Amino acid sequence: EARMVANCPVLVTGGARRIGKAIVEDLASHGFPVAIHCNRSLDEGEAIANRINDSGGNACVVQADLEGDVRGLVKQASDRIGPIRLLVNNASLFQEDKVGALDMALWDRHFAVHLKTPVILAEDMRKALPEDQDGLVVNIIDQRVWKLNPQFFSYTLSKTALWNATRTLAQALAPRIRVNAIAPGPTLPSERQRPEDFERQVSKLPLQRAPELPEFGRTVRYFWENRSITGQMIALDGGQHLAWETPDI
Ligand SMILES: NC(=O)c1ccc[n+]([C@@H]2O[C@H](COP(=O)([O-])OP(=O)(O)OC[C@H]3O[C@@H](n4cnc5c(N)ncnc54)[C@H](OP(=O)(O)O)[C@@H]3O)[C@@H](O)[C@H]2O)c1
Repeated sequence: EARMVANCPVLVTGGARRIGKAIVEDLASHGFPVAIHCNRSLDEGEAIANRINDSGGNACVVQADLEGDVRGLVKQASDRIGPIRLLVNNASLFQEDKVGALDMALWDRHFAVHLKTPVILAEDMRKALPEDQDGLVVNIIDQRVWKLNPQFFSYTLSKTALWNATRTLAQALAPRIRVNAIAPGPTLPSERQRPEDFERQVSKLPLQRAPELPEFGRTVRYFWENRSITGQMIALDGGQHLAWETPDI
């Protein structure tokens, strides 16, 4: 076989900032060729790619709107670094809505970025990946799919759908492509979160600590390195999904 990292081109969606960037830089530093997909963060993406290449790694930037036609995205990437073998579906939209005031326009976007696009890209990767190569899809989801609540209604349904799809994609794409997932908990402040709000939330986690950014790339590599694993998720969440103390107790 030939599963050495130099022969495992990676596509990370929304890879130019924050968690996506941490994954990109971890994989690139371990010798994976990496395609950094981005949209609004082109400047950042190019900077990351330049640094990797100057350090002797292998990186490129691809640009696409994951709510438009994404049927060309895998090919943009493979044209640069070779057939995509490891797909990280990291890109996301995290907007609040609730029952009683649902806007089907925002609903549609959530399902576009978290469900439609990841499935389409997994489909496209499979079609283009040579038959003598095994592949891996890692979906970046959200710990809340393991502890359902009514907040962020359409967001939550779209992320939970991605977790459901992690199972059914794993079943559909086996044996050649494995599909696993990471469910982050509080990792970086969520735009609507001030630092104090983030720190307080973390202090309330069962483990009282946030996942460290290196854990994300380590987990992608863990899935890559242990070939008996498919259809499964690790919550890098400080135990958030196991929180249990509700007012009724
Ligand atoms: N941060 C946390 O603590 C946390 C907690 C739970 C779950 N998660 C999940 O972990 C993953 C990473 O978190 P994050 O906070 O780092 O994500 P993010 O910053 O909110 O966004 C990541 C990327 O998604 C891309 N994106 C969104 N819509 C796009 C579109 N139509 N077309 C192309 N790109 C689009 C963007 O790329 P461009 O910027 O280039 O446009 C954006 O940079 C996400 O899936 C998130 O849902 C994170």
